[PDB]
Amino acid sequence: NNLHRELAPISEAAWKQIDDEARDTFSLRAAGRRVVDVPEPAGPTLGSVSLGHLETGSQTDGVQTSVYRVQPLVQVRVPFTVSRADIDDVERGAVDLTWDPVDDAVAKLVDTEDTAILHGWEEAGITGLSEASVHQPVQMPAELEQIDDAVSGACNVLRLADVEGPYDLVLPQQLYTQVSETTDHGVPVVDHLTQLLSGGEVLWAPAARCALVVSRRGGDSCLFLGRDVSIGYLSHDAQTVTLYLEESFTFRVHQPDAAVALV
Amino acid sequence: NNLHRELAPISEAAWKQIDDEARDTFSLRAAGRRVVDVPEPAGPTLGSVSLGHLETGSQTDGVQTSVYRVQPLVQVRVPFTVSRADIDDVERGAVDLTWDPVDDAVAKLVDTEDTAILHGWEEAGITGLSEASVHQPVQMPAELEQIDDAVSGACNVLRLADVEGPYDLVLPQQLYTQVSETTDHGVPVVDHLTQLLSGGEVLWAPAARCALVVSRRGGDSCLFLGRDVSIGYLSHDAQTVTLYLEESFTFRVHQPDAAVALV
Amino acid sequence: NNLHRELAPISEAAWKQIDDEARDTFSLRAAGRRVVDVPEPAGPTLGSVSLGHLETGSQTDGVQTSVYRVQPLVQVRVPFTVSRADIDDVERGAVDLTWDPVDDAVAKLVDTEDTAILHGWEEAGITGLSEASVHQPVQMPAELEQIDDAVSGACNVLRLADVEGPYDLVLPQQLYTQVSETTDHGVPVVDHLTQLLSGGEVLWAPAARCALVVSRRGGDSCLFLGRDVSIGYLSHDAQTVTLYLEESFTFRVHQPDAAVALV
Repeated sequence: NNLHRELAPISEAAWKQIDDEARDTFSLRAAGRRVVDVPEPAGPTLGSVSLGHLETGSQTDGVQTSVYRVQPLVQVRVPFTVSRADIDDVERGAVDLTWDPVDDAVAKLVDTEDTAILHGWEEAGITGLSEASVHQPVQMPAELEQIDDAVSGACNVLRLADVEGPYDLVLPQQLYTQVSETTDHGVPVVDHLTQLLSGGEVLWAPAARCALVVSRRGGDSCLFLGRDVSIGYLSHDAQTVTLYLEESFTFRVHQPDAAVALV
Repeated sequence: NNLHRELAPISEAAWKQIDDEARDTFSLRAAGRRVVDVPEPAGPTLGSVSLGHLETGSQTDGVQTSVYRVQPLVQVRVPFTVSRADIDDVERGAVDLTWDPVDDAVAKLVDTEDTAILHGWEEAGITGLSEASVHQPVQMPAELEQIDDAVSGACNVLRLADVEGPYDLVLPQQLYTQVSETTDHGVPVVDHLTQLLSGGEVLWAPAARCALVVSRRGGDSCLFLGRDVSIGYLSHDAQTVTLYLEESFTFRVHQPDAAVALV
Repeated sequence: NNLHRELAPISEAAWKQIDDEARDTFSLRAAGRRVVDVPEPAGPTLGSVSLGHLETGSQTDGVQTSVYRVQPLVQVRVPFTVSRADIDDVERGAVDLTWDPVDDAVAKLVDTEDTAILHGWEEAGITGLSEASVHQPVQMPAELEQIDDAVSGACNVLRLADVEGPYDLVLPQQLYTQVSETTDHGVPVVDHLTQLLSGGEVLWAPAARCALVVSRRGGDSCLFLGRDVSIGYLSHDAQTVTLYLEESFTFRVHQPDAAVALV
């Protein structure tokens, strides 16, 4: 493979613990991955995803020159380092062992993935839900005792646009803490918002830094990925091993009417 | 298929004659197709061909953002029209029948294909041999009694660059007529040029409008095509049928040292 | 093996492309390898080739002390470096990929091999054809319009020495360019030389820097090699891999009458 893990000085048992540490944390942290449908990964050789056609400028001499449009995939590699003594301890069955570097790498990777999915990157050509939306942003009240007003406004905007199915709400953890100081510790406000969302859930996204409402009916956007996050190898030292988390992905919004930003 | 030929008012026998008229003429006229190697066609869904990677501008937060590079394919559609009475005559076994419109369409399509392959298009992103070459152009003498000097100069330039195998010469038909008025009707000059080319042939390309020398060792450039030239259907009239010649292709020069332009 | 390729971070597909790049270029560049017969390689453990005996100085006490003579083999290692991203691209089927470092390493290795075979090294004990010859050098004319005179002189020298079979001519590429500016682009002079060589060919050797004529009858000299040129491994970096081209060889001229130098 291109992730030469056989050439790494890490034992098989420690490989299992590294991979498991990488999986659980990624599933927990991933928020935008749960609001955008993701087709099964193509594999390394995907390269790009084919969009529609496009007439060139000059179709002269009675010929046609429809040029194809393609969106190339981006690859995100996050290197991290693990000590050789820590990896060695897993064979003597050390119990107090921890994998903080893997968690840090997962946090970095998921942060950049979610920022691109929810908002956009504009450097790889990816445009997120919060930027492709055609609806005007729903201004949120400053008090936070009336966020239900903004949620209802977004729900009304989607309803009068033929958006169907449960509306999901994505917020930041900062707004989470700000809501835990409202009335009965934000239990009543959150309950009211859960009713307004037409059966949808409220998702707290640590990686997100913007609020938006997205329909969960599916088919409005897709996440095309060639390689799920994977642990590779770069080099090793006398007392250190260097790995990386590798993932190739790209986000395409087909129907920009299903998402409205709250800001 | 996407070339709905079953919905066309042309008979099966006339389909054979149209297709054969399209094939022979294209094989004759195609010149750049014989100097650039062509892999077997991918089919409609190719979309694009994957090139190497490319580091983005800002790789911040200790992450990598290697963006893929892809060259999208171009599609060339050349519509043409054939009379219903002509198509009808093929069942009564008319002998004086002719297919001039198909030849005209083939000429138009091959002209644009060869101009892109040999020189370039710059609108679909395709760069031809004559433009990707790094060698300085070999100035041709005005007399044409010394074109052997320019050919020898190009042969020397390729030889001292480790270019190997027979060197092919591509000229225009205008230079053909200009050479038929030199000494013994250009039989001696052409013979001398055939020796200088290290066993290669001299190709007269009606579609070409520039002179160049290209090595035939292979592997220096490739022609990626999804759909070979094919006859489709658009509509029919009370006494007319409209078809088109469709071909999706793209040219990539890997080693620009194997071609030198003479101008 | 001693070329630990299993410990290299290069993929199997990229191994094939590296090896093929190393083979083709070496076969093209190798010139002295085509004029000196080469027995099938002994393998690593050859060490040396056994020559005849040699009486020591003092054979006292009515004893004999015939000491053996052996020529030890030399080993030529040429390291080169390849980027990890380039090797990685071969799995995504990148088409614009190139292997310039392998070509540079092959050129360096073949240059030193051919200089030793044709002329000599004098540091590994190897003596080449151009230095073991007993015939006086055939002075070449400065005009190059009379190189046929020197070739005929060498042919006469070999003929009156019982040298048999086709005489091959090895020249430098500098003389090649100098000959392409003589009469009809050196086509006539080269043709005349081809006749003088008694059916032998004219070989242009980029690695060679001296002119000589060698009989191709065979058996006059041999090239003893233990390991054909092979790609090994030294180390790898976070974004780089270091390999080398390894070849152990030695040249012995048995009959110095079959080669004459032109200088």
